[PDB]
Amino acid sequence: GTLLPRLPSEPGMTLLTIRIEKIGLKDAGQCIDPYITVSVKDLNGIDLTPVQDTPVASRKEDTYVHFNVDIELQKHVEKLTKGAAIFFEFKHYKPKKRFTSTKCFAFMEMDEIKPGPIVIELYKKPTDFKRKKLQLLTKKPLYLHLHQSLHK
Repeated sequence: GTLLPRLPSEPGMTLLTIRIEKIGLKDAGQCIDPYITVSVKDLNGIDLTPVQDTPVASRKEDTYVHFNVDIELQKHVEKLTKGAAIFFEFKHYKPKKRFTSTKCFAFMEMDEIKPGPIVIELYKKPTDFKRKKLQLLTKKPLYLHLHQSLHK
């Protein structure tokens, strides 16, 4: 885990916290030491904030990996450029090849930042930070489950 503390609050500014609940994957339970990397890129796909990594998942299940962890957005909402997008990359350890690979990614755009649950689809690695070319990981209803919290 490389998760950061909530940023210092500001008058009239909003902070966003994103509880990552779970992610569906037809081979969910088979992934070893799985976690997620959360970043925020501009339209050009460049980091607008420091990248964070969630600790390895609490519970796996045949078709679901449970996290139930909170992510603090490292920049106030009304300070993110219009083209920003928040990326979630599912990473796991490949037993034989002995390394960590990014299996898929899900992303949400500025205009999708609102309180309440939100389910995002999953796209095939390699992650496209400009999100211009996408291959759906599975038409199956196995998604990424998040809940968003907007402060002040």
